[PDB]
Amino acid sequence: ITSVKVVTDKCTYKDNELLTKYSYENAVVTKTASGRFDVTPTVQDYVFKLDLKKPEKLGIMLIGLGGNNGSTLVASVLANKHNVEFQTKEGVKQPNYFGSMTQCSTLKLGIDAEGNDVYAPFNSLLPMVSPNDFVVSGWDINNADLYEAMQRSQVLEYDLQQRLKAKMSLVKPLPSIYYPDFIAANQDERANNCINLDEKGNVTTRGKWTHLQRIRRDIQNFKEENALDKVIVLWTANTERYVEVSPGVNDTMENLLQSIKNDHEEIAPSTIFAAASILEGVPYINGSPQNTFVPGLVQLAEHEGTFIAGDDLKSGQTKLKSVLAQFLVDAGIKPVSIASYNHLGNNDGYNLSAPKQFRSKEISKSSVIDDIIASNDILYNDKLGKKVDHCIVIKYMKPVGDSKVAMDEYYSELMLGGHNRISIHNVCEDSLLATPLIIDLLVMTEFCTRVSYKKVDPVKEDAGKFENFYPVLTFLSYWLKAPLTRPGFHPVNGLNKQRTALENFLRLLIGLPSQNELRFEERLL
Amino acid sequence: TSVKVVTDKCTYKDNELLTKYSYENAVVTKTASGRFDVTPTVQDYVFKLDLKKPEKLGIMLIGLGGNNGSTLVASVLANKHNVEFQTKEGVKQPNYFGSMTQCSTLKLGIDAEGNDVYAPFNSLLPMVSPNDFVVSGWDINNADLYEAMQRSQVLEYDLQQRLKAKMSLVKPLPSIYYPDFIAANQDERANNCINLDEKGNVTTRGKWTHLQRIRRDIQNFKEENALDKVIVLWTANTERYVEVSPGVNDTMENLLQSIKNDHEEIAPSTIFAAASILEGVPYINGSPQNTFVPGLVQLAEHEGTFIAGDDLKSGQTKLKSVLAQFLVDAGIKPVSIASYNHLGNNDGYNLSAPKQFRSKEISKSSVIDDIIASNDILYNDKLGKKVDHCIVIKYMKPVGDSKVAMDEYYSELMLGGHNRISIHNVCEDSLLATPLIIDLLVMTEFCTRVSYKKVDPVKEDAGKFENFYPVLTFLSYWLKAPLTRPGFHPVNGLNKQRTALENFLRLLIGLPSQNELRFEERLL
Amino acid sequence: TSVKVVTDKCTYKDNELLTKYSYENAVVTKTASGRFDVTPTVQDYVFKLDLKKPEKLGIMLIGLGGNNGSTLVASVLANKHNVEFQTKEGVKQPNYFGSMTQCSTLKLGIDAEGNDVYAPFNSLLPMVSPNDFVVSGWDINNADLYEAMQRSQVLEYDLQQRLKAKMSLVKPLPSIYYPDFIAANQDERANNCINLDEKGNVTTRGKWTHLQRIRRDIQNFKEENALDKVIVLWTANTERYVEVSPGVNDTMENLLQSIKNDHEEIAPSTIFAAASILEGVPYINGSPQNTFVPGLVQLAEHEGTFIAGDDLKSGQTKLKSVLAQFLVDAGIKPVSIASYNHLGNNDGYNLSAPKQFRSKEISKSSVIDDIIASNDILYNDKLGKKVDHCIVIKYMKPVGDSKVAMDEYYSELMLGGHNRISIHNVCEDSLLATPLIIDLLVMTEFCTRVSYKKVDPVKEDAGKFENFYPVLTFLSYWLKAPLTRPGFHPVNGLNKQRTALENFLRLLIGLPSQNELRFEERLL
Ligand SMILES: NC(=O)C1=CN([C@@H]2O[C@H](COP(=O)(O)OP(=O)(O)OC[C@H]3O[C@@H](n4cnc5c(N)ncnc54)[C@H](O)[C@@H]3O)[C@@H](O)[C@H]2O)C=CC1
Ligand SMILES: NC(=O)C1=CN([C@@H]2O[C@H](COP(=O)(O)OP(=O)(O)OC[C@H]3O[C@@H](n4cnc5c(N)ncnc54)[C@H](O)[C@@H]3O)[C@@H](O)[C@H]2O)C=CC1
Ligand SMILES: NC(=O)C1=CN([C@@H]2O[C@H](COP(=O)(O)OP(=O)(O)OC[C@H]3O[C@@H](n4cnc5c(N)ncnc54)[C@H](O)[C@@H]3O)[C@@H](O)[C@H]2O)C=CC1
Ligand SMILES: O=P(O)(O)OC[C@@H](O)[C@@H](O)[C@H](O)CCO
Ligand SMILES: O=P(O)(O)OC[C@@H](O)[C@@H](O)[C@H](O)CCO
Ligand SMILES: O=P(O)(O)OC[C@@H](O)[C@@H](O)[C@H](O)CCO
Ligand SMILES: [N+]
Ligand SMILES: [N+]
Ligand SMILES: [N+]
Repeated sequence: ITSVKVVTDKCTYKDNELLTKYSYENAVVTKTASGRFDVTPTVQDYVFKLDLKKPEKLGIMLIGLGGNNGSTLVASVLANKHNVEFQTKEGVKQPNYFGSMTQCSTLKLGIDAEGNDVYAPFNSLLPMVSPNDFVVSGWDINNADLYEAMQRSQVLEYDLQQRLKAKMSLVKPLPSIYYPDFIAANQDERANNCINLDEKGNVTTRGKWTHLQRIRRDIQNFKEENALDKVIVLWTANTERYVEVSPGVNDTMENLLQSIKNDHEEIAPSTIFAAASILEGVPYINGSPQNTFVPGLVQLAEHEGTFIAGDDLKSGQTKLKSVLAQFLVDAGIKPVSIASYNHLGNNDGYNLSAPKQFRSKEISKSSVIDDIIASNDILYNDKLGKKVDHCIVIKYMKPVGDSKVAMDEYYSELMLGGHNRISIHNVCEDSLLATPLIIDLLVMTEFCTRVSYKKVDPVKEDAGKFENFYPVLTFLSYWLKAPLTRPGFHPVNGLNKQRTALENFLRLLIGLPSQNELRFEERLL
Repeated sequence: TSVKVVTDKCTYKDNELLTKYSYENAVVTKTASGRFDVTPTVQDYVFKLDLKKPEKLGIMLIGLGGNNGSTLVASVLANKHNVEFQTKEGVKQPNYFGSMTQCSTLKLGIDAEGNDVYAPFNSLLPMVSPNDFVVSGWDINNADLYEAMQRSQVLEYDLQQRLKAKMSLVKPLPSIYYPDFIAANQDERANNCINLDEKGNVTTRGKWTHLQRIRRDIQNFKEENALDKVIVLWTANTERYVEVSPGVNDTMENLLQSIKNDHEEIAPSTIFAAASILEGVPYINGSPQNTFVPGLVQLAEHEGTFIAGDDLKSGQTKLKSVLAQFLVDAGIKPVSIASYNHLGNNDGYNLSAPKQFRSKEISKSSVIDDIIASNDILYNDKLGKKVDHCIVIKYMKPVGDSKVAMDEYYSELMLGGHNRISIHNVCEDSLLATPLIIDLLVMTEFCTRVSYKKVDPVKEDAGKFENFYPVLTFLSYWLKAPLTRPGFHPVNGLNKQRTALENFLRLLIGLPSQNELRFEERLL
Repeated sequence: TSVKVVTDKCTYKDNELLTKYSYENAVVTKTASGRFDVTPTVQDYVFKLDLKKPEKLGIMLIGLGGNNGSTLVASVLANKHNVEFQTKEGVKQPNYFGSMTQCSTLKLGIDAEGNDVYAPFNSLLPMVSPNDFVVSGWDINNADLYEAMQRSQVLEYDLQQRLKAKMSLVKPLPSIYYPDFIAANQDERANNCINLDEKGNVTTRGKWTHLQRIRRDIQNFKEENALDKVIVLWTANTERYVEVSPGVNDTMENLLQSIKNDHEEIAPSTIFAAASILEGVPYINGSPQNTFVPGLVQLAEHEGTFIAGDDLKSGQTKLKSVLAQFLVDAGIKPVSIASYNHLGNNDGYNLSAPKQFRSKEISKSSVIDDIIASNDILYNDKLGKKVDHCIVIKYMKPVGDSKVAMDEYYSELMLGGHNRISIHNVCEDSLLATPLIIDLLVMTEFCTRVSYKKVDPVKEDAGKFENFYPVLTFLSYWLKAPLTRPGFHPVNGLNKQRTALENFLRLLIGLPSQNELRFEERLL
C-alpha cells in the first residue's frame, strides 16, 4: 500500500472528510482591432470536500454486458481479484490492468534531495475504488453467459478463458430492451433476451414507460442482492442511430418523460437506460457515439442532480491522432490533410458496417480537427486557407477478429513549399484498450461522486453551502471521443490537456499547485 | 498583435519590466513503507526584462554553407522581401511554417462565453523577428550561398532562381579544419581554412591564432554591419567527442592554456565556443559532440555569457518522445522501440563515419530511461524494468535531404495482449531544422534581455539582479542532448519542455501557469 | 490425386520412367554496332526417374533443438497424427501452409472450355510426404524437443500441450562445438558436445574422431530405425566464414588431411558435411557460412552425393527480389532500396555478433546487381548504373520469433517523378522457415531418384546415365546465396527459380514448358 502525505495548512481532516482550500486563477480576454489582447486575471476561491470513505464494493451495471468489452471487463476484474495466472506461448503471465490510466500511470509529486523528479501512482494521492472491488452485472439483448461471451469475442488467451470458465459461465446478462429501428438490421438474431415482449410473438416498442419502470427495479434488485450502496451504469452496447432532437418530444424534462410514456419513436433504448439511472440517482456513462443525452434528458439529470458523461469511448487510435495533430500544430506545422482508415472483424465493426451507426462514429470526430484549427489563426485564416481535409473509413473485415488495424495519414505544409508526410499504423485487439478505459471511467466517476465544493468569499469570512459537480462530468473528457458539454462551452479535445486537468485536480485536493515545469532550482540559483 | 495584462505584479520602469513571481514546487521523501511525504516550497523572485530589442540581430553560423545554413539565409531573405514563387501547385507565398516562435499560438485565457482565446506566441513580450537577422558565418567550403542552395537541393528550383542575385553575394568566411575531428571524407570539401602553415597546408599548430582570428571575424562583422548584438550557432558537421581530462580541459585556465599549447583535445568546436564567450557573444551548439567540456562552462560563467546545446532536436525524435510518453501516461508498457532511418545529404554522409554517428547515439537515449524511470508501476524488478531500443541511420544518397524515418513500438497490453504501433515519417529535414534554428536564435536573444533576483518575505534587498545560469536549459525543447548543471537530470519530454516556455513567458507578464481545470464550466 | 500424360516421350520400364526431352536454348554475341546475333542450340537428353520412393525418409537436423528444428518435428507429428488444437479462434486442423511442395498447385493445361486446370504440385511424380519423415539430429544443447518448443515460443500453447508426450521423448544427439566459430554468447548453451578432451573440456583437438563419431551417428540412426534413405540438413546457428586456402581446404585431399591435422579452418559445418558425403547422405546447408569450400565440393562429386545451399531464403528476402523485379520489368528504375529488420530469437541473438551477421550480408546482394545487370536501358554510364541498398538486422528480444521486416524502395519515374514503395512484414519467421525446410528435403529426395544422359541425333549410345551435378541449383528458390559451379552466375529471381521446377517436373512427364500464349483464345 502506497500513499502520500502533503504537509500543508490548506487541508484539514474531519470525520473522514478532507476539506481543502484552493484558489482558482484564470483570466478573461478581449481583443483590440489593432490586435491588442486585453487580459484581466480572475480569481475564485473555493473550499473542496472529499468524502474519504470509499464504498467497499462498487456495483457496475453494463448495457452490452455480453459484448467484447463487457465480457473482457468481467474477465479482467475476476482475473486480477483472484490472481489467475494463465499460460501463453511466452509463458505463464500474471494478470494486470495495463492500459488503465487510474491503475497503471504515475504522476509527478515533486522533486527529491537532488533536483530529481519523484513520481507516484495516480491512484495513490487520494482514495480510489479499486477495480478488484467491482461487482458487475448488466443487461444484453442476448442470453449468452459470459463464458460463451468470452468464447465468441475471441479477445483473451485460450488458457485464460479455460481458467475463468467455471466462474464466467455463471454470469448471465439480464434481459434488455431491443428496439429494432435503432441499430444495424443485422443484430436481429442475437436479440433473444428482451423484456419488451408483447402477448407472444414478442418484440414491440409499445410500453416504453413500463420498460423504464423495469430498468429502475433492475437497478434496485441488483443493489440489495449484493448488499451494495453505490452503483454506476455504463453503456457499451452496439452504436445506435442518432435520434432527431425536436421541440416537444425530448427538448425538455417534461417533454421527454412524456414522449416516453407516449412511446415516441425518438425515445431510444439508451434514452430509457439513461432516464432510469438518473431517476434512481445512479451515474450513467455513454460509451457509444449516438446522442443519447438530448436536452430533455440533460435537464432531468440537472433536476435530479446526477452524474452523466460520455459520447463514445475514446479510442487509442483517435486519441493518438489528437496527440499527433496538436504536437504538429504547436510546432507551427500545418496539417492540410488527415486520412483515417480502419478495419476490424468483431460485432462492433459488423454493426458499424451500416451507414446509420457509422454516421454516429463519423459525427464524433466532426469537431476535433476543428478545435486544433481554431487555436492557430497564424496557420489557419482566410488568407492561407483554413481547412484541413479529412476522412474516416471503417470497414468490416471478419478474418481479423477483434483486431483493429488502424492507419492514418498526415500530409502537412512545411516552410517554403516543402511538405511532410507522416503515417501511423496501429494494430491491436481493440477491446483490450477499451476495457482499461472503461475501468478508468467507472473508477473516476465514483471518485467524483464523493467530491463536493463551496465558493468562498474573501470579505465575508465564510459563505456558500457544499454542492456537487455540474451533472455533466467533462472531467472524463480524456476518455470520450465526443466530450459532451454545457450549452455555452465549446468541446476541448486535447488529449494531454484533459489529463493535465485531472492531475491538477487531484493535486489541488491534497494542497499542491498546478505543475509548472519551470524547474528554477536548476535553471537559476 | 500585442498583449496587455492588468496585474500589480508588473511595473514598467525606464524601458525595463519588473515582474514579481512566486515559485511553488515541492520536496518529497519516500518511507520504504510506501508513503511519500510532501513538503511544498516557495521562492519569490523578481525578473527584469530589458524591453529594448536590437532592431537588427546578427547571426553568425559555423557551417554557413550547408543545407541548414543555406536554407536559413534563404528563408530570412524570402520572407523579409516577400519573395513569392512558382510551383506545380501555383504561386506560393513564403512563411516560417515549422517555427514555434513565428507560427504557433498560446492560450491567454477565456473570453466571455468561456471559450479559449489564443495569441501569437511571439506577441506577449517583444521578440526579434528573423526578418531582421543579418547573417554571416564560416564554412570550410567557399562556395557562395547561391551554389550552396544548389548543392543542397532543398529548395524549390524557381525560388532558388528568384534568390539567386541576392544569395550569390553571400560567401562563407574561412574556418577552422582539424581533419582528424570529422569524417575523413570531408577532406576534399575543405577549400576555405584559416589554419594554414607557412607553406600553404592546413595545420593544427597555432590554435590560439585561430582562436584570435575568430574573435577578429566576430568584431569585424559587428563593426562592418554596425550591430551590437550578435549570436553564434554551430550547424556544421558533427565532430567526434573529445575526451574530458584533468588539467587540459577541466577548467577555464587549463583549457585556455591547452588551446595555447595546441593540445589534441581542442576541437574546432571548442575554439569557436571559446572565441564567442571571450566576446560575450552567446554560443548555441547545434550538433552532438561534447563542445561544452567543464573548462568551457566556467569561462561562460565568468564572462557572464550564454551557451546552450548538444544536437538539434531532430524532430523525428520529437514525435518519438511524445508518442512514447503518451503510452506511458495511458498505463501502456512499451517493451521495445526500434528506430530506423536514412537520408542522402552531407549530414548523412558525414554521419556514415561511426565516430560522428556515435555522437547522435548518446546525445539521444536518456529519454527511454526517464520515461521508464517515472513509472515503476510498469517498470520494476518483478515485471522487468527495461525497454529494448536501437538507433540506426544509414546514408542512402538517392533520397537527398529527404530523411525517411521509421519507428516501431511493440507494447504490452492487459491480460497477454500486445499493441504494435509504427510511425513512418518522410520530409526534407532541413526544412525542419531551419525553423528550429530560427526558434532558437529568437529565444536565445530574448533570454538575453532577462535577468532575475531571488527575493525574501520580510528581509529582501541589497538588490542585484543576476543573469540566467550560463546553460540555457529553457532551449531543451529544440536540442536532443539538453546540456545541464551537474547531478541534475536531463529530462526531455518535449510537451513539458514546451509548458516551461509558455509558463515563463506567462509569468513575465504576471499570468499564473495554465491548469486546465475549467471551473467556470465544471463547477456550477 | 494423380497425373497421367499420353506422350511417347515416356516409357515405364521396370519401376523406372525413361523420358526423352529436347533442350532448346541460344547463344548470343553482341556486335558493338548494337546487334545481337542469336544462334539457337539443342541438346537431347534422357532422364531416368526411379519411381520407388523410400516409404520412410530419415531427416537428420544439425540444430535439432531450435526454433526451426523444433517446429519441423512438431509439424511432422501434428500433421501425421492429425492433432487438432485449441485457439482463441476455435479448433484448428494442422496443415503444411507455406510449403510449396505440399500446398501450392501447377497449371497442367486447359479443359474443354479453355479454362486453366491446376493440380497439386506434388501430384505429378511421386514424392515423399513430410508425414513420413523420421527425425533425429544433433544440438549443442540437450534439451528435449518439448522443452525446445517451450523455449522457442513459436507454437500455440495448447498445441504445445497436445504434443508434449510425444515431443518430450525426442532428444538431440550431442554435437561438435568449436566456440570460436560462433557468437561467444552461445557458450553457456553448449551442454551436449562430443568433442571433449580427456579432462572433460570441449576441445578442438581430435577433429577426425569427431568426423567419425558423426558417421557412426548417421549409421546407427539408419540401423536403429531400419531406413536406407537419410538426408542431413544444417539449421544450426550461422558460423562465420572460414578462409579458403591452398593446400588446406582447396581439394578433397587437402581438406581430408586438414581435418586429420586439426586445422583452424575446419568448422563444425565442414565436419558434418564431410561425414555426410562419406556416407552418401545428401547434405543441405541451410545457413550463410561458406561450408562448401572447393575441397568439399570435390568429395561430393567423387562420391556421387548431393550438396545444396547457403542460407534459407529468408522469405522477406523473397518478396523483395520479386518486388524489385516487377519494377525493373515495368521500365521502373529503383535507385535505392533500404532493408531493415529485427526479431528476438536465438537466431537474432547469434547474428547480433557482426562476424555471423557478415554471412547474411553477402549470402544476400548478388540480386540487386543481377536486376541492374539485366537492364542497361535503365542502368548504364550515362544515367548511372547503381542502386544504393543496405541490410540491417538488430536483435530486439521482446518480439520473440517475430521478425519485423521493413523495406523501402525509392524509384525514378518519367520526367522527374518518383515513386516510394514500402513493404512492412510481420510473421514468426520459423513458421516460414519450417515449410521451406520440408520443401527442400522433399525436393532433395526427388532429385535423388533422377538421373540423365546426354543423347545424340544419329549416333547416341554407349548408354550410361549420370547423376545431377553434386550442386543442386534446382533448390535456389529456397536458399539466399545459391551455390553454383565456377564462373557461372548465381541468378536469383524467385519466380524464374520457380518456373524451373515446374518445367522440370513437367518435362519428366513429357509436357513442354508453359508459354502463356493462349492461342485457342487469342487466335480465331
Ligand atoms: N469492441 C471493442 O473492442 C471497442 C468498442 N468500443 C464501443 O463500445 C460499444 C460496443 O463495443 P463492443 O463491446 O465491442 O461491441 P459488441 O457489439 O461486441 O457488444 C455490444 C453488446 O451490446 C448488446 N446490445 C446491443 N443492443 C443492446 C441493447 N438495447 N441492450 C443491451 N445490450 C445491447 C449486443 O448484444 C452485444 O452483446 C460500441 O458501441 C463502441 O462505442 C470502442 C472501442 C473499442
Ligand atoms: N541537414 C539537415 O537538414 C539537419 C541537420 N541537423 C544537424 O545539424 C548539423 C549540420 O547539418 P547540415 O546543414 O545538414 O549538414 P551539411 O553537411 O549540409 O552542413 C555542414 C557545413 O559544415 C561545414 N563544415 C564542417 N566542418 C566545418 C568547420 N570546422 N568549420 C566550418 N564549417 C564546417 C561543411 O562544409 C558544410 O558545408 C548536423 O551535424 C546535425 O547536427 C539535424 C537534423 C536535420
Ligand atoms: N528461426 C527462424 O525462424 C529462421 C531461421 N533461419 C536460418 O536457419 C538458422 C537456424 O536458426 P533457428 O532455428 O532460428 O535458430 P536457433 O538459434 O533457434 O537454433 C540453432 C540450434 O543450433 C544449435 N547449434 C548451434 N551450434 C551448433 C552446433 N555446432 N551443433 C549443433 N547444434 C548447434 C543451437 O543450440 C540451437 O539450439 C539460422 O542460422 C538462419 O540460417 C532464417 C530465417 C528464419
Ligand atoms: O464498432 P465498435 O465496436 O463500436 O468500435 C469502433 C472503432 O472503429 C474504434 O477504433 C473508434 O471508436 C472509431 C474510429 O477509429
Ligand atoms: O545529417 P545530419 O545533418 O548530420 O542530421 C542527423 C539526423 O538525421 C538526426 O536525426 C540524428 O542523427 C538521429 C537522432 O534522431
Ligand atoms: O535469426 P536467424 O535464425 O539466424 O535468421 C536470420 C534472418 O532473419 C535472415 O532474414 C537474414 O539474417 C537477412 C536476409 O534476409
Ligand atoms: N472494436
Ligand atoms: N538531415
Ligand atoms: N528468425
